[PDB]
Amino acid sequence: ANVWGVRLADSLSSPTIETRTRQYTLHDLCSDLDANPGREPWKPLRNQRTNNIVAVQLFRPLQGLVLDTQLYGFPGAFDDWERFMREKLRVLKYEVLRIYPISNYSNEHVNVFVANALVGAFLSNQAFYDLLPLLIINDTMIGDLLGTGASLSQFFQSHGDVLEVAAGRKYLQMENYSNDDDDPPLFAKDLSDYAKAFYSDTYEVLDRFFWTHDSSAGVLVHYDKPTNGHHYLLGTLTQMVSAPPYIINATDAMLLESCLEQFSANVRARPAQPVTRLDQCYHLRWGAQYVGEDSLTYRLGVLSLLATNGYQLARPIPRQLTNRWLSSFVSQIMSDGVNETPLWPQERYVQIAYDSPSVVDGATQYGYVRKNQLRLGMRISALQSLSDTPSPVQWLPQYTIDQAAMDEGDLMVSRLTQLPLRPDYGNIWVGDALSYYVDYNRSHRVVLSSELPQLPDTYFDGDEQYGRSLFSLARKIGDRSLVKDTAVLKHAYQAIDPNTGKEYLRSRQSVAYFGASAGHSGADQPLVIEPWIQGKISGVPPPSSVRQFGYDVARGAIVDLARPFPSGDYQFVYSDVDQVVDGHDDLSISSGLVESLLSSCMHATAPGGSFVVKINFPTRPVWHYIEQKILPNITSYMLIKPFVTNNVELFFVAFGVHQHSSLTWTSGVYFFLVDHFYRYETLSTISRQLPSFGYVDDGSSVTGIETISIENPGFSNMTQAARIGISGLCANVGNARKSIAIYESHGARVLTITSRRSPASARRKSRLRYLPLIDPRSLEVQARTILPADPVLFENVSGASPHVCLTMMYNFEVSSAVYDGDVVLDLGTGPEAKILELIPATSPVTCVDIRPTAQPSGCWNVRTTFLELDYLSDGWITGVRGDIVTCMLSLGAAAAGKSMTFDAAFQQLIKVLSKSTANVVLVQVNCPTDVVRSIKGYLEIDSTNKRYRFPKFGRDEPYSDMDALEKICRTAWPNCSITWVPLSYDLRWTRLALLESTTLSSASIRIAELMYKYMPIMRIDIHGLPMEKRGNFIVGQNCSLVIPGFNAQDVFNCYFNSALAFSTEDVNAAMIPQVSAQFDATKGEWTLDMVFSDAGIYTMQALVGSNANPVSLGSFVVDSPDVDITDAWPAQLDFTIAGTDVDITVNPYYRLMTFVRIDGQWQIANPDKFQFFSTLVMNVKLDIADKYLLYYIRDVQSRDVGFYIQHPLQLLNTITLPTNEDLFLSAPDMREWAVKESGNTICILNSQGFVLPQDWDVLTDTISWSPSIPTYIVPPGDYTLTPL
Repeated sequence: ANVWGVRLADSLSSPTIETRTRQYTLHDLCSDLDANPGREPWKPLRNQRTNNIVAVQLFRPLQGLVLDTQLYGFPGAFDDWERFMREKLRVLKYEVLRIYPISNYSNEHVNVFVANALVGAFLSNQAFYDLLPLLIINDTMIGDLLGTGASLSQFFQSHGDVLEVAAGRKYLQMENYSNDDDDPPLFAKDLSDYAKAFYSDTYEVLDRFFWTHDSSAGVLVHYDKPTNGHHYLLGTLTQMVSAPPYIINATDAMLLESCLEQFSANVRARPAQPVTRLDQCYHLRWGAQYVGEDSLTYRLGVLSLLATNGYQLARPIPRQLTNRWLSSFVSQIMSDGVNETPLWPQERYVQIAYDSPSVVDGATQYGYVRKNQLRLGMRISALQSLSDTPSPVQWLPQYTIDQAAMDEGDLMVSRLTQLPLRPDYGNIWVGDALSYYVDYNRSHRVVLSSELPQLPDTYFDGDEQYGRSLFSLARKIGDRSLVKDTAVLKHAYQAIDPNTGKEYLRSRQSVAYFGASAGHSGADQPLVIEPWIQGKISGVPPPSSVRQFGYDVARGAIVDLARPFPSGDYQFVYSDVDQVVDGHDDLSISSGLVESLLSSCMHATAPGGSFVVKINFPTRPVWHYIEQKILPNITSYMLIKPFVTNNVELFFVAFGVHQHSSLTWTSGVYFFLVDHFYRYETLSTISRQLPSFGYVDDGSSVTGIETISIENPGFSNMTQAARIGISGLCANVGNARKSIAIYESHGARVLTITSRRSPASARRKSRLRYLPLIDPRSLEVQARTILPADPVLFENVSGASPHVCLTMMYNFEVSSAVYDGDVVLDLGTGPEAKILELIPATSPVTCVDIRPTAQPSGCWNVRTTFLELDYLSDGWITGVRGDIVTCMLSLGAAAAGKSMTFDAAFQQLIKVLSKSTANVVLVQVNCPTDVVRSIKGYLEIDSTNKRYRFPKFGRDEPYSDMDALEKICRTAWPNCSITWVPLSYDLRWTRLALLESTTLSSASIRIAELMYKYMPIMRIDIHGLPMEKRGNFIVGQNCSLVIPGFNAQDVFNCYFNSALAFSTEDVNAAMIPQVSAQFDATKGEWTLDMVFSDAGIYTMQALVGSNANPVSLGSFVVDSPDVDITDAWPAQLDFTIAGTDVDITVNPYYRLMTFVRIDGQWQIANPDKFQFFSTLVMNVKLDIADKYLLYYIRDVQSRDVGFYIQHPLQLLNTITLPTNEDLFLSAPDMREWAVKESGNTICILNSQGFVLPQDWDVLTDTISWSPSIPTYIVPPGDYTLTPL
């Protein structure tokens, strides 16, 4: 590089080829006078932005035109100008031919100066007939001109050979030109008069002529070619300040254009391509006493010398610099700085570098000197296309050993900070919401109103409410209410009465919708209602009637449900009333009002009816009241909490209303409620850490965008200030991705780096002992432009891959496993080693992997250990001392690398463990604790080869049996205790993603959790007590445990499924269905034998003594029930309404239902079509579409459906059919289908305008899963359905 305000590339292009000179001939003169249309010389010039001609490009000749343009009077229209010019040329051509016969001299030489002067006279319509003999060049244009003495001194004047005048204009300004920025500058080429320069045969005699000749005008010339011989340019009084805002002398303007042309030549330099002139730069021969170094002219001369050396500007160069671009370039040159090029001008001779690439020095014969000692140490390079970029992109950053004061970095940041401004918040969460639905279970042990937990007081805290509102703003989803009603309605349509053996819901029963709300939206009714009316809701049977209530809804009765009112009796009641409560203290009064609401629902409902009420507020008193007066009234009940945002609101469903019931709370329901409270507490805590939505970011947030702008930075040596700012930005990012954009405004290009700071990144920054420095060679390498951008809080909406999510789960688990005063070892450590940032500085940690790391450890406040040895390498452990070791996300990779079986890899690992000394050891393990179950689209698991192959990550890693590993571990350490790690049931790792501003998706998280069940992390401690196990950890399988040497005084509490299962102190209320643990009088052994209602992880803990301090033994999981099922299909089918019955035998734990897969969406088939009954037989009526329809039976005993069992009814799809028998006919799909009878099409069903055949019968209610799809009755025959 940067000299003054201009930074240039050290790599330069210097061409060695120049085009050969050609003499002019009489035939050339004739051809030019002819001005052939095929190649008319004149070129129109258009403003670049407009593309509209505003000027004329000027070639040869017409270079003798020096008069005022007003005298010329050129036609405004370009085409009209051409026509007039062509007429003039034709007439002039006849005249020239008459004066000299073409035959006499076809290619004879003529005076170019004379030709140009004649052009001027003809244009001004002056007589050149006198000069016509002078036109022919006899011998020397100089000699012939010296002889001539005729004409005005003004028309043309030569002092001997020397003659000073203006050559023809390079460009002609047209009328359209407005001196616009988009308009190209003509650099005074358009001026009719720009300057007069003296042409002469010999430079030395010319100088003698100029010995006292005025040089205030000054002389700078391109000595490479004498257009008509050596010409001495002299600066005139006239100067141009037309360019905003600089004022420019004619000399400076000419030099600038020539210099820009030379730089352009260097940019497109081609090795075999010839140049117009090796010397394309004017050099000042005279006027040196009038020339100063600070002047633009002097810097321009240095630049001209650089162009001669081939120097290339660091800033990207357009093929044509814009007038605005030229002005900006001038502004940067105007920036004053030390000139990086060492060239200093000498009028003694033109100076040539010894090593310069171009051959101009060899070409030069006079006035040019190359210094042999003069050598420039710069490489030669020319770049390819360098177009601009709209948005910033990440730049790879590498740190350096140099250290600096933090204060200097802060000051540098303040100099370059972009703070502060408001970015768009974006959405923390998007997509569908999670809704939790429970219903009465007789098997479930009854729970008391007292057992249920009270709602937290914080729920009504105003700050908490503002935080929930902030989540609602950060949560992106469709109207929560409409989707919730549809889901609840579908579940209600799934209700079946057990004693009846038929579904509780009867379609077309009287319907009640409480407080339907039109809203200020202008919908005029509940959104859910419109689709139900249109039959647009899947799984909804057609309603005989729909009752609407509510002041807001125009359709609904306009009323407030605050007090009792007259209303109709409806079999189904749905409570959607807007709720207004006087106060949270009034919530007790509000609970009484809700009791009144329930009583009103009862009065509205028909006998044996049912009703639905959202649990807007859950209170222990509320449950107590419902229990005291309402549990008998309704035969059945269900609760669903649809959660889009964190809140304690619930939905209550009442079944068999007006039918006496013993409905009461159950242990499972209570645990579900506890789960809801814990989950809400976690969501609320995360919301309490939430940043302001679309607030003005001043950089205060620990997690906040970090971006700064650098303009015209010079990296040739140590900028330091730029380096300090970059180092500070890197410290703020803490390894965050940063996008950089360089854009030019206010005359200068500016590069802005954009990133986001984080609390974890902040922890890394705090863990830096000293302020580090970085190398900018890559930045100096950077030579590109990026357009400016507007800040938004969320970088992107992509979210995290299931593999990324699982890595996060593992990272969160490790941090929870992070504890005080612990030496650490990490297996499979990456170059980034993000775990080190997570780990606190006080305790030492070890990073080990086959691949070398990419991070720098000098800045760390505390010593950090990284080993460059294969993560599976051996013998280093024997040298190393061991306290704690981790093997995360590397165990499968280790097996793949060594090609070992998982059991074999584990034994090699046991040998390493023999090398290892860690008291506590955690290793990520591919352990199929659960029965192998594949997740479609992510991973493929092989039973034959025990390995997990993930198509999503395209890798295969083996898995091994847990029992053998456990036995090996006990052998390795007798006291070793290994606990199954429960990542699931926790969203805190998801909260870590939120700390990373990363949105989370339930499906990917669930897939990761399933993989973790088959790929758990093994937590092992050398110090432990082995426990007696001969029992079967399977559902309905008793487990036999003994705890010898213990005492009755000791009380043991064991937790399972995230719940304390039992405590030896109080088995009377103990949750486990059968709990037997007794201290042995003879040995103190506590024999634990239990009956397990539910399989799953049971916490292992050792408790001794009255005080009891909890220490956890290795956890275990009870095996879940078999997915095996038996289906009996009869060979002969009944196509009558009675239908065929298929026996189903399945594990008792699993209950399965079948939903048609419709358009890629599972849609339960028509409830009427299939009647579930006993083996188990669901009675489904055979339909013609069934042959064209694919069905599967899936386990439905849980909210997750079919995970254990999803068997397609292929037999039903392929059933053979009999012509004599009649089978119900429904459309396979809504699209047109052709009915064919014995190869004769009966009709087209789903065809536009179709009228059912009178002989044809229509089932009053279709058997099709879709009610719109039609079931028909037809005579015996051969039938086929084809879609159209």
